[PDB]
Amino acid sequence: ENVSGISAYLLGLIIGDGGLYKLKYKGNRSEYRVVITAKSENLIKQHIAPLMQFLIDELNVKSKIQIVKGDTRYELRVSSKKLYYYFANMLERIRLFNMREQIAFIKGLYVAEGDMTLKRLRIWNKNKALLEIVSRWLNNLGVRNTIHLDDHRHGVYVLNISLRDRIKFVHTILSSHLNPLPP
DNA sequence: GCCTTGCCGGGTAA
DNA sequence: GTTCCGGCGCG
DNA sequence: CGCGCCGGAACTTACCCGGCAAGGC
Ligand SMILES: [Mn+2]
Ligand SMILES: [Mn+2]
Repeated sequence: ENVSGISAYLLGLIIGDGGLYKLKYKGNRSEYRVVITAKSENLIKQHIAPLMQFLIDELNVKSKIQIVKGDTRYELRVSSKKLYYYFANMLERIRLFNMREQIAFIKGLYVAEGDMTLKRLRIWNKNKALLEIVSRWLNNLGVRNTIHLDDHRHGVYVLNISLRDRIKFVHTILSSHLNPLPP
């Protein structure tokens, strides 16, 4: 499914570079936000927004894509209870992703939290449990890898992909024509 | 000698 | 990345 | 009166980048 592939790719960006927020305001007001942040205004308008719009359209979600200018980065934001629970639930059953979803989700996550030079192959995150899930998926794909505590200051773990499988990983996960192609 | 990777600090893009 | 602010609509 | 969609933007750090050097072959 095109929809499931795209969803999974977005979830990787969201988990990596944004978030899912259930906000409570005065007085009894609420808001449900789906967010991806990024330094480049173009990357958001030209690569991400179209992907999100499409999804919003397939799900018949009524909200709009807001792009907000912040002091340090741009924010792509969708305010929508439906979309919020769409992704929140998708995340809960992450261990049940098929292979299309695993591949897409890793692509998005790498685009968000990865070594973009590609000189090394690395994914940082404080959530070890999440990295271990990606570790198992990668192993099943024949991409060897390890997980260590990289940043002792803040508790950040890195998942190191072995250069031995550089080609396997790059051609298989990053350059996959089956899902949204990375930047 | 050349690569791979564990560990690290800088500071900004989250 | 996360969570405040002050708006608005709608049953 | 109770909630959920817009539009901003202040407020801290968790990411990414790139060096070093120990260890493998
Ligand atoms: Mn992150
Ligand atoms: Mn990023």
